[PDB]
Amino acid sequence: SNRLDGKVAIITGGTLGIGLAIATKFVEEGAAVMITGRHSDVGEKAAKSVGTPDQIQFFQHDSSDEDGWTKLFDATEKAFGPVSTLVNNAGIAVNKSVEETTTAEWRKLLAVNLDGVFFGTRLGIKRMKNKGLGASIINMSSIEGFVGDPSLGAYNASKGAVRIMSKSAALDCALKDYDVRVNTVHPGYIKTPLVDDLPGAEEAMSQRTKTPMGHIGEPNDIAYICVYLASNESKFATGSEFVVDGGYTAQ
Amino acid sequence: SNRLDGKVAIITGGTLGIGLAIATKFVEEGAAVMITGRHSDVGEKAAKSVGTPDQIQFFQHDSSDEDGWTKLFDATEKAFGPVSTLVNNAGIAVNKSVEETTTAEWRKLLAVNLDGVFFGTRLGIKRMKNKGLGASIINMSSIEGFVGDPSLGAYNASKGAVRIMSKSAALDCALKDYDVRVNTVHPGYIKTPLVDDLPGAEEAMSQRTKTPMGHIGEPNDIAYICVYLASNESKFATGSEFVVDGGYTAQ
Ligand SMILES: [Mg+2]
Ligand SMILES: [Mg+2]
Repeated sequence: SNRLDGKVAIITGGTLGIGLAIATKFVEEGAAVMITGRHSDVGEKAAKSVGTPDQIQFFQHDSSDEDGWTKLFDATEKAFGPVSTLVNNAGIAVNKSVEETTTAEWRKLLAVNLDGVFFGTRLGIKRMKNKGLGASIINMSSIEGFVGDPSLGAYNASKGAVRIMSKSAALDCALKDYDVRVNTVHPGYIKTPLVDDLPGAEEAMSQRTKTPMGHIGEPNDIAYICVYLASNESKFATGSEFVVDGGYTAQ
Repeated sequence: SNRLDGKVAIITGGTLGIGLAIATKFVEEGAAVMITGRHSDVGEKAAKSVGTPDQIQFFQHDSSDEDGWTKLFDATEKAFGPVSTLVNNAGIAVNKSVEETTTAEWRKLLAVNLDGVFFGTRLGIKRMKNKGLGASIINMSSIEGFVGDPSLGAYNASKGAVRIMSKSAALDCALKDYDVRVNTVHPGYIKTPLVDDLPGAEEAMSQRTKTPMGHIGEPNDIAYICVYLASNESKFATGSEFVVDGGYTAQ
C-alpha cells in the first residue's frame, strides 16, 4: 500500500503491545522504524520479528532519560536518514487515587508520561522542522486524557497534560510553517499480554457501563489511526485528538 | 449575604490579583481565610487590608513545598478550626513555546502549577473528608486548560494536567462519600497591576480575535464563581470546569 513511503519513524515503547503494532504496520506501509524500550532482550527480538535492519532496528532507552533522546535521534538518522515521524508511546501506570498517590509514585509516572513526551516533542520539533519531510508527532494518550478514573489520579494528570501541551506545539509549528504536525491519539481499553496478566481486568473493561461495545480493542486498532496520522493523508490535521474507545467517552 | 457561613478557606497565592479578590469576597461572605504567598511584606499588608485576624491571616508558603503544606493546614486549623475549602490558585508562567522551553523552565513551572496543586488536593482530601464540612476544592486553571497557546507550552501542560486530575479526585471523593467536591475554574484574560505594567498587553488581549467582548475581565469576575463553588449552593457540582473568559474559547 506504501502509505508511509520514505518515512523514518521513532516509536517509543515500540517493543510491546500498542507500540509494537504501530511499528509492524509502519514497516508494512514502507516506513523505516527505530523502536525503543527498556530491555534489549525483548527489543532486539521484537525488531527482528518485524523485519530486516534496513526496515527496523531497536534502541535501548527510557523515555524519561533526556540525554538519551539525543543519542536516539542520532542513531535513527545514522541508520535510516532524517527522522520524519515520532510516536511518543512509552507510558506507565500507577493504580492509585490522587488521595492515595505517594510523591515517589507521582514523580515516577510524570517522568515517563509527561517529561518523556515533552523531551521527545521538543527535540522532535527541533530535528524534524523545515526539512520538507511531512513531519508528524503523534503523542499517545488515552480516554484518561478526557475523563477521570478515580483510581488513576497521576495517570489522568499526565494524559490531560499531554493532550493540551500537544495543542500548544501544534499551533507553534503551524504558525511558524515548520512542516511539523502534532496530534494526540486516545485509546480506550486495548487487549495486550499485560492486560491478559491481570485476572478480571478485560472482564471489567468489557462491562457495558465501561465499554459500550461490550469488548475491548486490539493493538492494530491504534496502529491504523497512527498510520493515517504519520502519512501525508492527514496533512491538514494538527492540534486534534483522535479517540478509538469502543464508545467509552460517548456516554 | 453570609453565602460562606462557617467556611474555613485556604487560598494559595491569595495576596495578589485573582487570589486576593477571592479572599476579599470570601471574607465578605462570612468565611475565615488563610492566604498564602512568597513574601511576608506583601502578605501581612494584604491580610490586614481585608479584615481582622479572626477573619483572615497570612501564611508564607511556596505551593511547590510539600512539607509546608502540612504546616499551612496545621496553622489554618489552629487559627480558624477545621479547613472546609481549598483554592489552589498559586501559579506561575513561562513565556516559551514547547520547542523553546528549557528543562529548568519546565521543572520550575510544573513544581508550582502541577505538583503544588497535587500536594494541596491530596492533603485537602485527607484533611477535609468525612467531617460534614461541605468541603470544596477549587483548582484554579485558565483558558489554557482547554486551548493551546503557541507561546505557553509548559503552562498549557500544567493546566491540562490539573483539569483532568481534578476530575479523578472529584470522582474518587464522590464514590467514597467523602463530602469533598473538586472543580476547576478557567479565567480568560484578567486585568491586574501586572498586566497594567506591560505596555500594549491589555490592548492585544482585548482584540476581538482574542476576547470577543473586546475587553478583558477583572479579579472579581473569578471571585464570584469561586464563592458559588465554595458555597453549599454548588453541592451537586463536582468534576466540572467553569469558564469565565469573555468568549475566548467559544470561537
Ligand atoms: Mg528489504
Ligand atoms: Mg462518560
